[PDB]
Amino acid sequence: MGKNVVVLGTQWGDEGKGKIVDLLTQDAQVVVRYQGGHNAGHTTVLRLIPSGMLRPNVTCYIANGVVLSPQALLSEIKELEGNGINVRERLRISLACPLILPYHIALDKARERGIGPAYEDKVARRALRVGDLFHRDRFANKLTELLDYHNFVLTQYFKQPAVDLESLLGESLQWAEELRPMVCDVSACLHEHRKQGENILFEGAGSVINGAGFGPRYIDYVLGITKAYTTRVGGGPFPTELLDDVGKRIAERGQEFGAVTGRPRRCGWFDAVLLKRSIELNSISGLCVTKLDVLDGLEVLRIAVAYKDRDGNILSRPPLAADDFNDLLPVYEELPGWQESTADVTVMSDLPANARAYLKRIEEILGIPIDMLSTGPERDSTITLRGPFL
Amino acid sequence: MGKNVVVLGTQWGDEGKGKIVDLLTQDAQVVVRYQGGHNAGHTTVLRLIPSGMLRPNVTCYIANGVVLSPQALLSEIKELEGNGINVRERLRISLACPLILPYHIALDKARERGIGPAYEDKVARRALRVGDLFHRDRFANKLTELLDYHNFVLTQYFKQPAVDLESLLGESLQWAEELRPMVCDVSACLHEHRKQGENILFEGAGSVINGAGFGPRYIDYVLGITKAYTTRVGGGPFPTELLDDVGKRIAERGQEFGAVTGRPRRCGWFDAVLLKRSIELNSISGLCVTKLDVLDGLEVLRIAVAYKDRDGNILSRPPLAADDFNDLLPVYEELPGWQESTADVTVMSDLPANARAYLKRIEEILGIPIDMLSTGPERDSTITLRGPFL
Repeated sequence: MGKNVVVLGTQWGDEGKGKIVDLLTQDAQVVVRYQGGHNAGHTTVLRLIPSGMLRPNVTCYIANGVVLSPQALLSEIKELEGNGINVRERLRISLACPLILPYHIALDKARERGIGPAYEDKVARRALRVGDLFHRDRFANKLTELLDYHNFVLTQYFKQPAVDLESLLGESLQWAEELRPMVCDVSACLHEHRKQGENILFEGAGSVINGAGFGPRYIDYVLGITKAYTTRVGGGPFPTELLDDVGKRIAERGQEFGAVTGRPRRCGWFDAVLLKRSIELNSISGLCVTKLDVLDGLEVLRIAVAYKDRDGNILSRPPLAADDFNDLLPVYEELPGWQESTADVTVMSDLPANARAYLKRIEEILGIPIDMLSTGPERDSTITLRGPFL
Repeated sequence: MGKNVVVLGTQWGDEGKGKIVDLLTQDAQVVVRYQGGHNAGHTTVLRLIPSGMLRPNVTCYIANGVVLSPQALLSEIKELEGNGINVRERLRISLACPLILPYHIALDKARERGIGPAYEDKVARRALRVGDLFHRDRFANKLTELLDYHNFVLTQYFKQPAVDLESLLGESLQWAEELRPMVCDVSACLHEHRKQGENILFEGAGSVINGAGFGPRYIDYVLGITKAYTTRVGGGPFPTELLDDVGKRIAERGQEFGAVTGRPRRCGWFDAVLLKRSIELNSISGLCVTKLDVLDGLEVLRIAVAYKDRDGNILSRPPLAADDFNDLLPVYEELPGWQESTADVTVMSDLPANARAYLKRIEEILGIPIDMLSTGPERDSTITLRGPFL
C-alpha cells in the first residue's frame, strides 16, 4: 500500500538535494539514512540526523549501514534539542551501526574523516558497534584490545601520537544512557512500516539493500537529483569542464563555492555520459533537475553525449580506470539558449520554449523522464510532473 | 524484454542450490557471480567460475564485487580447459575485481581464506585489482608498498613469517597475458545484455547492486533456495536443532556431512523465523524447496513459527546480537508426516496429501509461494510451479 523511494545525487555532489529531500518528507512517514557518515548535510548543519526531523509525523532511522561518531551524534541531538525539537521520541538508531572513534580519525590523519577506517574495522569483523555500548565490560575489553593494534600501527608504523585508552573510556561513559531510548533493530521497524503501508524515503548520501536490510524488489522509485550543469570539487578528470568565461558565469550564478573553504568549484556542461552510468548503476526511475536558472541568458548550451578516447574510439560510458581519461574529450550536442528568466517558475508552460526543449533533449538522450524541476530555493519553487510517492 | 533473476540460499548454506542454478541456466543467456570468493561450488569443484560454463550459449561474468585469487582462477580455467571447455571465449572478468594474494592469506592465518583481508584492502582504497595487472610498473610499485605494511604487521605484530615480494612478482609474471582476453567492464556488458532483452541470472554465494553495478529496480525475481529442514556447520545458536534420533535420521537421509571433514552437520526442524528475515532482507519472490524426501516417513514434523527469549517475550525475527539467543527457545507448530516416498516425484498431485499440506503451511506462514520443488538430484527431478524467468 505504501511506496518506498530512494533519493540520491547523480553527479559529483552538490546537486542541490537538500531542498528536494525536505519537500519529499511532506509525503513520507519514515526517512532512513543507510550509508556514509557525517560528510554533508542540509541547513544548523545536520550531518548524521536524517532530514525529516522537523516534520512532527516523521520517524527518522539511522540504519546499520551508517558509521557514526557518537559524540558527533549527541552533539547534533543536543543542538536540535536546544532549539526545542523532541528528537529522542522520533530518532531511531541501529544497534549494528559501527562506531567512529578517535583512533579511526587518527589513522586517517597518519595516512594523509574516520569513516574509512571504521568500515575497515567492520569488514575485519572487529568493529565496535552501538550495541556494544550496552555491554560495558565487552566495550572496554574490545576497545583496549583494538587499541593495542591501532596504536601500534599509529606509533610503530606511522610515527604519529597514540590514542589514550583511559580517556576514550571516560569520554564514552555517558553514551549508553544517552542513546538507550533510541536504539533498536532498524530493519525490523522498516519492514513493519512497510507492512502498515507507510511511505518510506531512503535518503542517499553500501546500498539500501545491505545498509538498511531492505530487499531490492521493495524499492518502488529511485529519484536522481541532477544539476542542469556539472560541478566538481576535487582534482582529476572532468571532460566537460569549462575554463572560460561561461564557466566563470556559471560559477557565479550557481554560487558554486566551497561552503567552508570558499574555493570556487570546477564547473562544466551537462554530461549525459556520466548520467547514463548513474542511471544504470542505481536503476534511476526519473530525474529532479536543479539550478536550471543558472543557465538563463546563455547564447548556446552544450551536452556531452559521448566520449572519444586517445585512440579516437567513441565511448558511451565513462571508463572505469582514472588513467583512461588521459587525452579524452567530450562529444557535444549544441542547443540554443534562452534569455527569459526561469527563476521560481511554477508551471512548465511558463518556461521559455528553448528551456523546455533543453529539458526534453536530456530526457530523450537519457531515456528516463524529468519528473521534478527545481527553479529556486523555496519549497513551492518546484514543479512536480510526477510524484515519487504517487 | 528479458528477465533478471537473483538466486540465493535462505538458511545457513548447504541448501542444495547447485542443481537448481544448473537448471535455471537452461533459461539464461548470462550468469553473473557478484560476491564472495572461492568458498563453495558445484560438482570438478568450481569455486570461482560461474555455473553456466557447460552450456554453450551462456556467457559467464565475474563482476567487480568478487575478490579472486588469480592463480586459483587460472587453475580452474586450465582444469576446465583440459576437459575441453572453450572457457576463454565465454568467461568475462571485471577489471575492478580486487586480487587475493598470499599476504591476504597470511593475515588470515596470523589472526586465526584471504577473502576478508582482500575486502579490507578494498575499503582502505589500497587494493590491487585485476586492472593493475595490465600496468606492470604500477602493479610492482603498489605490491612492494603494500607489502611494506602487511609484512610489518605480519612479523612485527603477529610474529609470523613474511611474504616475499620477489617471489610474488615471479608468480604474477604470466597473469596479465593469461587473463587479458577475458577482462572487461562487466557492468557495461550486463546493461548491454539487458538492453538486448537477454535473461540474466545473478548467482548468489556486497549485493547485486554494488557487486555487479546493476540497479535494484532491474531485478525481476529473487529465488530463495530453501531446504525442507535446517542445517548448521559452525557452532553457536541453533534454536530448532535436533539432538535426538530424528536429528540423526535427518542427517543420514540428507547425507548432511562435511564434504572435506566428514563431520556431520547440525540438523534441525524447518525454521520460519529465520526464513522471515531472509525474505525481508532479500525481498525474496518465491522459494525453491529442496530435500523434502529426507522427511519421508517421519511421524510428525515441526516448524518454528516464533522465538521466546529468556524473559518470555515472543520474537517474530531472530535477534540481532548472538548473545541474545542465550536461553531462547523456538515456538513450534506441529504437522502430521507422511509415509509414502516423495523421491523423484514430478507432479505436485503425485505427492502425498500431508506433504502438500506441509508445503502449503510453509507458504501460509511465510507469505510467499513455493514456486519450485526439488525431489531428487536429476535435473528433470524438479517440479516448477512458476518459472523465475517466465
